[PDB]
Amino acid sequence: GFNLKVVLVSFKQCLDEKEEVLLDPYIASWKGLVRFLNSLGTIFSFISKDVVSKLRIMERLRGGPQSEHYRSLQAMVAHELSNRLVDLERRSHHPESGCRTVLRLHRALHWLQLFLEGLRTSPEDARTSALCADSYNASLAAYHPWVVRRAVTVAFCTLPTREVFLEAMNVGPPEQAVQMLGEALPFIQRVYNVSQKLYAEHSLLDLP
Ligand SMILES: CCCCCCCCCCCC(=O)OC[C@H](COP(=O)([O-])O)OC(=O)CCCCCCCCCCC
Repeated sequence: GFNLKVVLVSFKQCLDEKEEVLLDPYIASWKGLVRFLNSLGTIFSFISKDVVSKLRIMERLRGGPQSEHYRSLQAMVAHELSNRLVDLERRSHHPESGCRTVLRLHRALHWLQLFLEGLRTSPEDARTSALCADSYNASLAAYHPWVVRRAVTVAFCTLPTREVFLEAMNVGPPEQAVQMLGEALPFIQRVYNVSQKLYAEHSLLDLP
């Protein structure tokens, strides 16, 4: 009985009382997003492979000798920076740092949030190719080479309609799915904002 509503609302668990982003809950929530993306097939399932790999990087960090330093994004940043465990110019001495890894998860979260919000506010039976491509352009297209940008863009050229994506959320007919997103999306948005502010704060938005 998997449904997207539980996944989205689970993002509330990612922020504690002190507005810190907890990594374990964040990982769990992402696994739920990946399962939804996988259900879609084609381009979505393929791109989700990166997320899976990066989640496992974070799970290894969280299960290692410095585990508690990765309890929250806040703690991770303080640990890796103060101990110089993050490649600042190019990927070399710590190419899979928690900092640069979570950044890629965070960028992917941006794309997914825009896609979902785009679905929420689109007209019935809307084509979804434009929405997918624009959400991509506004999120992580800027980090891809031209030939990759072009390929992704065309990858969405023939996509199911808005209705299919909503019904895939398994929370009722389209209209109910739309209401659900209105209610649940705020939770992801909040986690994204704190994360974004954290990275902006330490000048980490362009880690290699
Ligand atoms: C609505 C959708 C929401 C989706 C949310 C999830 C989106 C995930 C974000 C995209 C993931 C991604 O860009 O990964 C790039 C990876 C990793 O690179 P890096 O970010 O670690 O530097 O680099 C690689 O993957 C390298 C291998 C690339 C092989 C591709 C072969 C096909 C090339 C054909 C184009 C010409």
